[PDB]
Amino acid sequence: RRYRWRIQTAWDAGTVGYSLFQKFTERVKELTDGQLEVQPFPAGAVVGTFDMFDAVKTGVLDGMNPFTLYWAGRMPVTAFLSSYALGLDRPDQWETWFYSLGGLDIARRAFAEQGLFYVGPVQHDLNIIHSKKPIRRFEDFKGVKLRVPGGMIAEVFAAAGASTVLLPGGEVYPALERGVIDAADFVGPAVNYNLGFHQVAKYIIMGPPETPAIHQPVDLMDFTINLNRWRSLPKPLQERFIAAVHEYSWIHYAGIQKANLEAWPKYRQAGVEVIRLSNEDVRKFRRLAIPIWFKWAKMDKYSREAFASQLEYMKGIGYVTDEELKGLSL
Amino acid sequence: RYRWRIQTAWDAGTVGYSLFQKFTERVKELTDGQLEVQPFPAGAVVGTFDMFDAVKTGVLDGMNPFTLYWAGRMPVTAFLSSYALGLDRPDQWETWFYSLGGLDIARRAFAEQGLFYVGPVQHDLNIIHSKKPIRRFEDFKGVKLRVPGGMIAEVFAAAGASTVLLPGGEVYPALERGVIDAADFVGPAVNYNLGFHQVAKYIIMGPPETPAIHQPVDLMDFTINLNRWRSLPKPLQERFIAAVHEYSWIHYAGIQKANLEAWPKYRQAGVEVIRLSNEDVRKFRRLAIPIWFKWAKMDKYSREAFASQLEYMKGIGYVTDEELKGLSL
Repeated sequence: RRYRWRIQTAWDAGTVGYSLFQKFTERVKELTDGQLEVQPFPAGAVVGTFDMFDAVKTGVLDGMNPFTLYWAGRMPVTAFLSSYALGLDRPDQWETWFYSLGGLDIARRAFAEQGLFYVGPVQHDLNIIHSKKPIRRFEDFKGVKLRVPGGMIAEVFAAAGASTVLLPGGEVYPALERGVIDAADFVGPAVNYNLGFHQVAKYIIMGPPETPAIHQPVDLMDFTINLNRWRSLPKPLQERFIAAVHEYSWIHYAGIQKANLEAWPKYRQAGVEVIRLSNEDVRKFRRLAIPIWFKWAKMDKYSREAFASQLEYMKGIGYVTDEELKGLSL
Repeated sequence: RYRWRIQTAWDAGTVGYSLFQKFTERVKELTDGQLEVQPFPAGAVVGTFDMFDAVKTGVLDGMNPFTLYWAGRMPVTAFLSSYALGLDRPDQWETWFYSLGGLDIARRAFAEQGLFYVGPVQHDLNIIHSKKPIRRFEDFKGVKLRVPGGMIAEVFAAAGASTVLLPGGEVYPALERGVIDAADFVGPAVNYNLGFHQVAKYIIMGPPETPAIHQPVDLMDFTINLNRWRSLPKPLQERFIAAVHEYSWIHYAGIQKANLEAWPKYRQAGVEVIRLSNEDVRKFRRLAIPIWFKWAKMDKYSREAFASQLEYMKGIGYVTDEELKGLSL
């Protein structure tokens, strides 16, 4: 017997990401001998990106491939299921936390309460900022109307004085063009180029070579399926799909990084200047970020569990010192 | 319906072998029992360094080795695992293999050997265990050091050490009997499983900025006898490829968890962790770069692999034209 699932991705049509996602659906058919077929839908095709969560919960969609932290406002734990400012910043660290330090189970338990089955994370990229204004130091963020993905990311930029705005990636170009926003933090170089941000913003803002991405060094996506639809899939196919997503996580990551390398030369020719903030700017953001980690971690039991296990890991690899944590607890 | 005997480079009792044993159960699950792999720890069927020939001839259906062990016979394999001061993050090697053309190069080079290179298996960086303190670059001179040969051994030889090749299972007695002064094997957890802390009270690592100078990404892989592979139906071939890719990271994560738990054990065993300086790293760097090119030029496959990696490294700022002055592959 054959099963058919409709799954919408956060990737807009015409992006390297959507192409990768399409390819994934044929890999799934191959790995299941045609027994599990996924019909891909680009961002907005069935429901607005920010409403996918509820659309999957109710079953209009069988599943989704979102940027996990989009649900931070309704599920605090999701702010910890993707990178946050100055925390773990390498793909391998997130892989370790999810797959051996207990992250996958925390995520699954939190989503299960929502009637969703969190399959696993999908590696992706660090994020960059596109700005119409040259933001060369920490102090230049004050007063900047900045599109960000809400949650803890938005809070850190707000603490730096920015006026944060929540908008889907597909609405960023017109917002910049119309002056609704001055800058935008969406994804990496290749996809941002696909969407044309270089045409409406001549500056790319990045951290120092030591800390390239201050805010989102590991911007994870994932695959989350309606729980009822998941439970109806035979276990053999469930296990195959889990493996398929884990393989895709890195095939996706690899494809994005390839496109990114090819994108930098393009920005140069577009007349875009890549601006690098300093290590001092990183220290100013760090002082604001750590307290915010704790504020978000204490929201519920899931956010507490995710953050506590990530904090112990960070202590283990020298990413945080006891001194910096003075007065902070869960 | 299909049963394969596969031997790993991991010794029984190590964290690595437990992960590998678990992988065989996952494979059975992913193929509904149609493909069953019988796991064998290091040395069970044949000696670790003899796996290459065992699989080629079919004595073994496959193997899970540290890829650079074949550097002597296949120069390209020195480039299918990390080398001194090159790409040093798991994600970079993953990108190189899966989107920058590395997997195809590996498969073509192994097919000529009658072997099917499934894919790389992520693992860890490696550390050094020493009986005497090695606190600076200059202290490597005269050290009898166990290393995995190939390019890794040459860089250490260039630094004045006397390198020796021994499978991980022979390191403990060699250290205890004075045959070697130090040994680079794998990460902290497995080295602890092997008991190195009982015979050497120092661990030598690079600075925080470069913790692993010679082997930051010590990749393993799965390689199957070519005829055995071609005899396996396409659907199952594909499922095994996905199984190994999933395993790559489950294995990596398992090793990293064990490593975090190992550092406290070394402290309790009275072992001192020594960190070399940024200057020591620069000194090794001057030696390593020229060696990369020496090995790169050996054949069509090593030339293709390094050319690709060098372009990647220049793309991400890992090498400067200044450092490459007078060097061409």
